[PDB]
Amino acid sequence: GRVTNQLQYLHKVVMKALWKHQFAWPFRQPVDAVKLGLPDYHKIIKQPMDMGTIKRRLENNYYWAASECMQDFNTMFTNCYIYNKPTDDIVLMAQTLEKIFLQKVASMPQEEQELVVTIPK
Ligand SMILES: CCOC(=O)Nc1cc(-c2ccc(C)c(NS(C)(=O)=O)c2)nn2c(C)nnc12
Repeated sequence: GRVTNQLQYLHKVVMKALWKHQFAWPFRQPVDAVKLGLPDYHKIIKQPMDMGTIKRRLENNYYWAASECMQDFNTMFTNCYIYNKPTDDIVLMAQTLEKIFLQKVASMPQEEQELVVTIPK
């Protein structure tokens, strides 16, 4: 992957705010369907995603484009809405985190630019 202004923003602004939020803990590592006794979790949720995975990917320059990281956040949130029941608190927690995600994304740099300057030519 690479380091861009938008990915750096997703790491140092967006993930920094979401990771430390009071509602973050169920999303900080993959859903552990075995420990949770949920044999249908991986039958219903075909692309699991969580903030621990996204954070490690940002730390390791896994992404080539901010849009890929944004889609991972979206998948994490949508997985939660799809698997759980409308009135569960976890849905409200996902919704609260997603609102912050969108609020912070609104101030992301407009043009995706590489931050690593290379020798000209
Ligand atoms: C009622 C049946 O539905 C569910 O249990 N739903 C979900 C449950 C939990 C969940 C609970 C308890 C614990 C201890 C954990 N820890 S973890 C991240 O290691 O697996 C997670 N996360 N979750 C996420 C995200 N999305 N849905 C759920």
